[PDB]
Amino acid sequence: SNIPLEELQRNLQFHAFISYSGHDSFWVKNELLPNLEKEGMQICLHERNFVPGKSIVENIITCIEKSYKSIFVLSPNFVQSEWCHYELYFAHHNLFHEGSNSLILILLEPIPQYSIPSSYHKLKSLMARRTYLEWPKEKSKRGLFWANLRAAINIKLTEQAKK
Repeated sequence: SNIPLEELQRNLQFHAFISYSGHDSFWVKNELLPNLEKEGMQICLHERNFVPGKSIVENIITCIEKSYKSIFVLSPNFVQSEWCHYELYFAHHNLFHEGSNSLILILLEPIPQYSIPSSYHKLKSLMARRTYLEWPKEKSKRGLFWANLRAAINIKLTEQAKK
Protein backbone atom coordinates (compact mmCIF):
# COMPACT_ATOMS: atom_id res chain seq x y z
CA SER A 1 0.00 0.00 0.00
CA ASN A 2 1.43 3.34 -1.12
CA ILE A 3 0.41 6.45 0.83
CA PRO A 4 -0.92 9.31 -1.33
CA LEU A 5 0.26 12.93 -1.28
CA GLU A 6 -2.86 14.26 0.45
CA GLU A 7 -1.97 12.12 3.47
CA LEU A 8 1.43 13.79 3.86
CA GLN A 9 1.35 17.49 4.73
CA ARG A 10 4.06 20.03 5.52
CA ASN A 11 4.09 23.71 6.50
CA LEU A 12 6.34 26.39 7.99
CA GLN A 13 5.99 27.71 11.55
CA PHE A 14 8.73 30.33 11.76
CA HIS A 15 10.83 32.39 9.34
CA ALA A 16 14.10 32.09 11.26
CA PHE A 17 15.52 31.49 14.73
CA ILE A 18 18.56 32.89 16.55
CA SER A 19 20.94 30.93 18.77
CA TYR A 20 22.83 32.88 21.43
CA SER A 21 23.73 32.84 25.13
CA GLY A 22 22.24 34.79 28.02
CA HIS A 23 25.64 36.43 28.41
CA ASP A 24 25.23 38.23 25.08
CA SER A 25 21.43 38.10 25.03
CA PHE A 26 21.21 41.87 25.49
CA TRP A 27 23.27 42.65 22.39
CA VAL A 28 21.23 40.14 20.39
CA LYS A 29 17.98 41.73 21.55
CA ASN A 30 19.47 45.21 21.08
CA GLU A 31 20.97 44.51 17.65
CA LEU A 32 19.65 41.31 16.07
CA LEU A 33 16.13 41.77 17.43
CA PRO A 34 15.76 45.27 15.92
CA ASN A 35 17.67 44.04 12.87
CA LEU A 36 15.27 41.20 12.06
CA GLU A 37 12.00 42.53 13.46
CA LYS A 38 12.55 45.51 11.17
CA GLU A 39 11.65 43.20 8.28
CA GLY A 40 8.63 41.85 10.14
CA MET A 41 9.71 38.21 9.96
CA GLN A 42 8.85 35.56 12.54
CA ILE A 43 12.00 35.42 14.67
CA CYS A 44 12.06 32.37 16.95
CA LEU A 45 14.11 33.32 20.01
CA HIS A 46 14.56 31.87 23.49
CA GLU A 47 11.44 32.06 25.66
CA ARG A 48 10.53 30.96 29.19
CA ASN A 49 8.26 27.95 29.75
CA PHE A 50 10.11 25.21 27.87
CA VAL A 51 8.29 22.13 26.57
CA PRO A 52 8.59 19.47 29.30
CA GLY A 53 9.59 15.96 28.27
CA LYS A 54 11.34 17.19 25.13
CA SER A 55 15.05 16.69 24.46
CA ILE A 56 16.89 19.88 23.53
CA VAL A 57 19.63 18.07 21.62
CA GLU A 58 17.05 17.36 18.91
CA ASN A 59 15.51 20.84 19.14
CA ILE A 60 18.80 22.26 17.87
CA ILE A 61 18.33 20.57 14.50
CA THR A 62 14.53 20.73 14.71
CA CYS A 63 14.65 24.53 14.84
CA ILE A 64 15.75 24.43 11.21
CA GLU A 65 12.94 22.05 10.28
CA LYS A 66 10.30 24.27 11.88
CA SER A 67 11.98 27.49 10.74
CA TYR A 68 12.98 28.72 7.28
CA LYS A 69 16.45 29.93 8.27
CA SER A 70 18.91 29.25 11.09
CA ILE A 71 20.82 32.08 12.78
CA PHE A 72 23.75 31.41 15.11
CA VAL A 73 26.16 33.77 16.87
CA LEU A 74 29.82 32.80 17.22
CA SER A 75 30.76 33.88 20.75
CA PRO A 76 33.28 32.70 23.37
CA ASN A 77 30.74 32.45 26.20
CA PHE A 78 28.95 29.94 23.97
CA VAL A 79 31.69 27.30 24.12
CA GLN A 80 32.94 28.59 27.48
CA SER A 81 29.55 28.40 29.19
CA GLU A 82 27.42 26.33 26.82
CA TRP A 83 30.22 23.91 25.96
CA CYS A 84 27.90 20.98 26.69
CA HIS A 85 24.62 22.26 25.26
CA TYR A 86 26.52 23.03 22.05
CA GLU A 87 28.59 19.85 22.22
CA LEU A 88 25.46 17.95 21.20
CA TYR A 89 25.47 19.87 17.92
CA PHE A 90 28.54 17.83 16.98
CA ALA A 91 26.48 14.64 16.73
CA HIS A 92 24.23 16.52 14.30
CA HIS A 93 25.71 16.85 10.81
CA ASN A 94 22.70 16.74 8.49
CA LEU A 95 21.38 19.78 10.36
CA PHE A 96 22.72 21.83 7.46
CA HIS A 97 25.14 21.74 4.52
CA GLU A 98 28.01 24.01 3.48
CA GLY A 99 26.24 25.47 0.46
CA SER A 100 23.18 26.46 2.48
CA ASN A 101 21.55 29.80 1.67
CA SER A 102 19.42 29.86 4.82
CA LEU A 103 22.07 30.40 7.50
CA ILE A 104 23.34 33.60 9.12
CA LEU A 105 26.73 33.51 10.84
CA ILE A 106 27.44 36.41 13.20
CA LEU A 107 30.73 36.56 15.09
CA LEU A 108 29.77 38.51 18.22
CA GLU A 109 33.20 37.91 19.76
CA PRO A 110 36.54 36.21 18.97
CA ILE A 111 37.37 32.66 20.03
CA PRO A 112 40.73 31.07 20.94
CA GLN A 113 41.62 28.25 18.55
CA TYR A 114 44.32 26.85 20.83
CA SER A 115 41.55 26.21 23.36
CA ILE A 116 39.49 24.35 20.76
CA PRO A 117 39.86 20.64 21.61
CA SER A 118 40.57 18.16 18.81
CA SER A 119 37.32 16.43 19.78
CA TYR A 120 35.45 19.64 18.95
CA HIS A 121 34.91 19.07 15.23
CA LYS A 122 31.93 21.43 15.04
CA LEU A 123 33.89 24.30 16.60
CA LYS A 124 37.25 23.79 14.90
CA SER A 125 35.26 23.41 11.68
CA LEU A 126 34.77 27.18 11.87
CA MET A 127 38.27 27.37 10.40
CA ALA A 128 36.60 26.86 7.03
CA ARG A 129 33.55 29.00 7.81
CA ARG A 130 35.80 31.82 9.02
CA THR A 131 34.22 33.81 6.18
CA TYR A 132 31.48 34.91 8.58
CA LEU A 133 30.40 38.36 9.76
CA GLU A 134 32.21 40.20 12.56
CA TRP A 135 30.79 42.66 15.10
CA PRO A 136 32.53 46.04 14.65
CA LYS A 137 33.73 47.94 17.72
CA GLU A 138 32.87 51.34 16.24
CA LYS A 139 29.27 52.54 15.99
CA SER A 140 29.77 53.92 12.48
CA LYS A 141 30.96 50.48 11.37
CA ARG A 142 27.73 48.92 12.63
CA GLY A 143 26.14 49.92 9.34
CA LEU A 144 28.66 47.80 7.45
CA PHE A 145 27.85 44.69 9.50
CA TRP A 146 24.16 44.56 8.58
CA ALA A 147 25.16 45.48 5.03
CA ASN A 148 27.56 42.55 4.65
CA LEU A 149 25.11 40.25 6.45
CA ARG A 150 22.51 40.76 3.72
CA ALA A 151 24.96 40.52 0.83
CA ALA A 152 26.35 37.29 2.29
CA ILE A 153 22.89 35.80 1.82
CA ASN A 154 22.63 37.04 -1.76
CA ILE A 155 25.81 35.15 -2.61
CA LYS A 156 25.86 31.35 -2.89
CA LEU A 157 28.87 29.36 -1.68
CA THR A 158 30.75 27.30 -4.27
CA GLU A 159 31.81 23.78 -3.29
CA GLN A 160 32.63 20.81 -5.52
CA ALA A 161 33.82 17.40 -4.32
CA LYS A 162 33.51 14.16 -6.27
CA LYS A 163 35.51 10.97 -6.83
